[PDB]
Amino acid sequence: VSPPPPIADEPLTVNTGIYLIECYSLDDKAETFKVNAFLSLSWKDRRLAFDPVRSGVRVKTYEPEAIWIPEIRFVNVENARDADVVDISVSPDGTVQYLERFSARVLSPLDFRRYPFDSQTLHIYLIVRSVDTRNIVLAVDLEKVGKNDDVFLTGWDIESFTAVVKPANFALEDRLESKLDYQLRISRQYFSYIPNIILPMLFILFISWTAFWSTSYEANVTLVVSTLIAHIAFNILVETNLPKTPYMTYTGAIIFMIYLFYFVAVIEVTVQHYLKVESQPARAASITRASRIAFPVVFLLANIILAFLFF
Amino acid sequence: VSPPPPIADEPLTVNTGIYLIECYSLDDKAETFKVNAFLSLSWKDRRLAFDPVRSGVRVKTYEPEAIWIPEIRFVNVENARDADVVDISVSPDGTVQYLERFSARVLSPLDFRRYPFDSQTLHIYLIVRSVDTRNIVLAVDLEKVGKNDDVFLTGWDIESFTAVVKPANFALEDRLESKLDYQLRISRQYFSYIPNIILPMLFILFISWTAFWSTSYEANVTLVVSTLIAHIAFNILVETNLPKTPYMTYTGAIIFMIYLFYFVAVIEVTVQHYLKVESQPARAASITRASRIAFPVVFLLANIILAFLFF
Amino acid sequence: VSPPPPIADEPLTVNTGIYLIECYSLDDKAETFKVNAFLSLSWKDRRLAFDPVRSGVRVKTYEPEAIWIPEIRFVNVENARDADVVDISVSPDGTVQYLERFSARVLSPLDFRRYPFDSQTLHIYLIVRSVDTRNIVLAVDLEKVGKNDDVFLTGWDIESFTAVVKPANFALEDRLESKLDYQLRISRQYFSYIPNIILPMLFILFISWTAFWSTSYEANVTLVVSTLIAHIAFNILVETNLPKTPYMTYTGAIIFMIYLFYFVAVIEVTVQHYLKVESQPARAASITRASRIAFPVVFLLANIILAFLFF
Amino acid sequence: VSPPPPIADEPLTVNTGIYLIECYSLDDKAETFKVNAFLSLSWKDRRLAFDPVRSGVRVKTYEPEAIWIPEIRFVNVENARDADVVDISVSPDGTVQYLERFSARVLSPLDFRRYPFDSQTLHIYLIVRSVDTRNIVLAVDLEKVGKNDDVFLTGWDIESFTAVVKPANFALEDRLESKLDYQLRISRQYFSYIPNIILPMLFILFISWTAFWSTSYEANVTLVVSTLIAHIAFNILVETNLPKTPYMTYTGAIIFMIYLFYFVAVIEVTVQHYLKVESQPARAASITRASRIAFPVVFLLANIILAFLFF
Amino acid sequence: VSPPPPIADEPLTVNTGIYLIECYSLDDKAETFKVNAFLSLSWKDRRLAFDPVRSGVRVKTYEPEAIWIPEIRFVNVENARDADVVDISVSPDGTVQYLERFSARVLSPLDFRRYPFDSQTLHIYLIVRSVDTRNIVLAVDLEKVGKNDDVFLTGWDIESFTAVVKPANFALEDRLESKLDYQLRISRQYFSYIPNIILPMLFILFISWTAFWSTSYEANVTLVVSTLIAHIAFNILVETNLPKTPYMTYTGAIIFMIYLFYFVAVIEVTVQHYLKVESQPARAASITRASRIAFPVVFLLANIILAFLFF
Repeated sequence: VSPPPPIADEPLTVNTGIYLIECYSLDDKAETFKVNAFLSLSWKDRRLAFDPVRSGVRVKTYEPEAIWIPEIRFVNVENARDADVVDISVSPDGTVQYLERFSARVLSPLDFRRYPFDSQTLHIYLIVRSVDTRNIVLAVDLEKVGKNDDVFLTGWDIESFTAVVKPANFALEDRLESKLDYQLRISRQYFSYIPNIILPMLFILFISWTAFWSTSYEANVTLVVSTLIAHIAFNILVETNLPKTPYMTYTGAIIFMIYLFYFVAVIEVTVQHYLKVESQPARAASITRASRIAFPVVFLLANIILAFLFF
Repeated sequence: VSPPPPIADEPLTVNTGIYLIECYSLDDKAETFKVNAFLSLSWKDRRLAFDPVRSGVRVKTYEPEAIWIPEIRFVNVENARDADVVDISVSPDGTVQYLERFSARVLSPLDFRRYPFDSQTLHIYLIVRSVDTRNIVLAVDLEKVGKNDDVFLTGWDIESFTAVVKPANFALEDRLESKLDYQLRISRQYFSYIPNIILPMLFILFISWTAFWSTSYEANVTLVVSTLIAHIAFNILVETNLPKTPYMTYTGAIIFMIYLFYFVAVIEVTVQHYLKVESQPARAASITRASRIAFPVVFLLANIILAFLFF
Repeated sequence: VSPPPPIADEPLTVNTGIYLIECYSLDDKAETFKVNAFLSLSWKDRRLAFDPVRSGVRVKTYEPEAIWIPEIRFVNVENARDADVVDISVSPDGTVQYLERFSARVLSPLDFRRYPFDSQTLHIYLIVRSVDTRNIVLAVDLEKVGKNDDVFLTGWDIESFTAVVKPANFALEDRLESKLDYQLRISRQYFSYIPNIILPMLFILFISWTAFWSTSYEANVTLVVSTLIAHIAFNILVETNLPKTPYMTYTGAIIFMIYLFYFVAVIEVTVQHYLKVESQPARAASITRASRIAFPVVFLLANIILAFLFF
Repeated sequence: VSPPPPIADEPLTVNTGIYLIECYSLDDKAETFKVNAFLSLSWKDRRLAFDPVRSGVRVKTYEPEAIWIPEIRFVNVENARDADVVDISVSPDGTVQYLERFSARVLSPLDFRRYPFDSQTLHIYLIVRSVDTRNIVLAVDLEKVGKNDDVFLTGWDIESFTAVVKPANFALEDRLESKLDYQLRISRQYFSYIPNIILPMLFILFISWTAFWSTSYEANVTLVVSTLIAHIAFNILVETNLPKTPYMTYTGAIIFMIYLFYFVAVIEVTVQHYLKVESQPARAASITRASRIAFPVVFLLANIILAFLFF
Repeated sequence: VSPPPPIADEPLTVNTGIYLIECYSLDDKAETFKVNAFLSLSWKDRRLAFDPVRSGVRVKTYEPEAIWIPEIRFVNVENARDADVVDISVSPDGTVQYLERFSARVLSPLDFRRYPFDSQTLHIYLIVRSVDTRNIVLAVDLEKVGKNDDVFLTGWDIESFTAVVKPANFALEDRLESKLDYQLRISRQYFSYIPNIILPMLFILFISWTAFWSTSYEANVTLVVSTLIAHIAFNILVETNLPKTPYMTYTGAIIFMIYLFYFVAVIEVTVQHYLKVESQPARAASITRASRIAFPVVFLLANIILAFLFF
């Protein structure tokens, strides 16, 4: 019921820990992710200390209403964290060990520039409100911070679950207090995105490049334009995988460059035809012969420039 | 338990403030957006005033049930806001400082005409119901209205968070009262919409225009019609980004104009062929040669007209 | 707590009113729509009447549990409405003024035959269960039925919000009682549907009709078949706007007719080619020349027939 | 309160009835359907019998808590039904008449083989748990089973609402008891599925068959392959209507056969070309001339065979 | 009330059982599934034992509050299950028989590698928290574990509902306890996936292979490229069925191989044309003639390699 009284001006330290059981629903559209984990809280309350002789046992189990529990909340969540309390154990010195199982949709922005090689830092912000009697400060108990052997992260590599040990206070409210940040560093796995996205998109463009080894303007127009259609269609096919970003992404820049190369390939084919029809087939043949190397070289070069710009 | 009594006929002033922590799920289809913010309320209640010497402390903390709190509600929300109280502090003169954290889906119409340069005014309407003893009026505390330094609005520029200082009363109910409006002026960022939507859609049309530099009717039909298909496919590709509006938008007018240009390009190619087959190749060559300039010129001109009409 | 006793056998009249604040989620698939509105109830209870001098105030505010409130329910809703009470005010004569804010998904069938010119009648059925002590009858207070100046209905014209003043009793239950119907007559806005749906779909078909002014079978096959593809693609593009109806709609009949015209156009092109190859170019030329008028004429005629059949 | 005592060993008979008011959300994907209906329960309790002379009235109205009500539940629901009680009336002999309004998602498998002519049997399984004091058995009161005149079933014909009078006991639990089944036999309406799905899909294939009346290999390749594309596109267009079934459906078999016919048509066109180029234009002409009849004939036969196999 | 006291140090055994009534919402995207089942709990409480002679009846029915009930929770659920209790019966020896109906979204990872032949193990983890007075251990009662005769799993074969008899303790919390696992082994049905996905996808590729029996470079380019488009379109058509996996799946590898074969087929056609134009038609004819066998052989071989690698 009542908060524990402070022996001195020192604030009450609440040790926190999150044991990630499962992470489901990775909505790349809303930049939200659902989490199911264990939340552990540890704090010393002299009020519940006892002697083990007269009490008999070494541990005392209470119900959430029977004792005082700090109001711990999550900052970046869609709605209040659904709470299922598991156990409350008090040690002889009065140290309370709280454990609850929770599940909540977390708001965590994602940077899609480096996609599909991008690395992300998922954040889970813990916060506590200090009362008039008593101030409450949060701490991280590394022994209660962990991820299970059955942690499944399909498509990502879990780099580090290391929570922010020094989490700066958010000056939003009138009274500033330290909000314990939980940084989960992950890196995207890409073994599929090449054979499923990049490679076939390169194949269609290379097919368009066969117009440099032909003289029939009709066949060349069919090649370039029909391949352009195939490219659009393929983009429609993979649209789900690609991200709808208001900023420029690496992938998006490659796509744009491919569109430019289709335009230039059209220009080339048209010029070659015009020169042949205007009775100068020597120039037409020279341009086409040059394009056979120029296009792949310029493409590979611009890809190195792009890669350099983004990485 | 009871409303504060007025010393004179003057109404009770409730100072309001909203500190926007995070804005997620910006559904352009339903024209709704989810918000997570702090709501602060400030009002003077003489009933809770005290002397700080005999009471000892300078501030007095109460629970929501213990004291009277004005019934503040949001007008344009899908459903009732999340009700999580953070703190209630009473100063020696009796001034109550209320703070709560809420999360709610806000209903706010969006004008998509100027898209993708469109600017929007997001509205958050605050309202209070006046009691029999004393009427209650709302006010804006500019010191408690703010956005954090890390608030990032992906895809938008935040122009002004300036809430309506003079919010007209909504004559909806039987008793009219001032409803405090919160205008958030934002402007769309477009650094991506050109390379991802406009530019490739211009490329496909320009490809269709190469039929003016060819004489093979077969190749020209393939160029124009196949490019038309590529255009439809590309629209399907970007369909998600484009808005389903029941009124005419700037983008939609450009799209329609592109469809018209494909039709006219077909007409040209057909006429050229007919004149050649109908033994007048001088006219055919003159029309095609003219079209080489006419089409781009007329396009850029009509585009300037469109821009002028919408801006 | 207890129902007001009737002074005579007359039933208790509950005056109702619905103030539609916002209407979101217009599901064309389920024929359901979500509504957010104010519900006002007014009825006279002598038990709560008082004198304003000895009582001091002119209005008396109660809590929902403190007094009797009629059990008002909605018939055509997915589930029970959102129950958020706003205010309860009692006038000196005992007249109770109840106000609540609700949000619920309403079930209302939609007729898509006349689409996209279709007019609809949205229904909201109010119902009350009469108790043994005194029967309760519903009435409409036209002064409390209204829509705000900020009422947004994007794409529709609100014809009449006139609720059914004489709503017949539904003989479903064992005891029949009058259920207050709320008819919202609306008519679809089409300022976009011509330039966004009809016109480009007509353009593609007309492009297919250019095969009648050409003799090259290859170019004609490309024109007709490729335009047919463009037609399918365009339908996919506009798919969201068109309705998935199990009955035949006007738009759907037009679409089917367009498919038929593509088939016939194929037949024509094939016949013309066969006659030319089978050494009778006079007949081929006569058929093609006739088709140049026959196709548009028959189309416009059948279009007039369709319009007549549906309107 | 307590259950009514049996005069003899006979079980308590609870007469049931369901009045289907509206049926919304027909998810053919999840094979679930939402229902909103009235549930009526009737049973004789001597404990509540009275004389109408000393009591004055002929009917006695109670509240659900005041008297005993059997625990009736639904078997095939996603989650527990909506519980809104309408009326409880007791006759002088003690016969209780219970009426409640409910809304619940019913889980009911659908057989899509005969689609789009398929007939379905929707099931609603009622169940009651027998207590130690007296066993409870369910019965069907045909007078309380009905569907309103405003029952709307868009796209289906309601064959019979006849609930299972002899519903076999589910040996699921340890104690087997009869579970009252409610069979709703419906048949699909198809006046739209032919002009919207079948007919245009036949048109595209017939267009592919025009390659048998031409000798230009280029035009034939364009015809067959481009029509194949048009076929895929049309399937994408109607994809929503067609079902994603893990077993073989009639429609799915037709679709597969059409794909085979496109493959064979390709073979024919290629062979014809090869024979002509390999200086045997005689074989090519005989095969093509035969195919002109063979393809439609074989198609119609295989179509009758399919119909016979499925019906 | 209070937990039952142990006669000796042995822990309290709670026998569990889950009777799966219905399984809806099989989200292959989120790898979650919704379940509706009965949960039965059985445990002996000496405190409630009675003699059936003095009490009269053989069974005693209690309310959940009246007696002690173990706190059973699910590990891998989105949120706490729906809690609707059905019955609580106590036998004369004191053995309590608890039955509740629940509905909850279960988190279960799915392995899509072997798709569409893949087999899955759905997991439902039961857990109980031991109190200070007496430790509680869970057990599985197979007589209360079952699935109804009307259990519907459209598209899957239910192999075994056998729960983990020896479920290892999860060392997540501070105090390790055995968590009863419920393994539901299922295998995917594929009688449709061949005629609906594989077969037509093979048909289009085989159509591309007809370019090896033709010499017209124009027709071959049309064949290969247009079939490539048809392939992309078909993937778009079936996109819903295929899984968006971040790892390499068997199906995904087949798809990639098909894309490679389209690229190689393009190369072949181009080489053949180049050799013919460069005045060496003997080599061109030899390559084409070889490809006619090489392509199917290499395809079938690599397909056998893939099957072997995944199975």
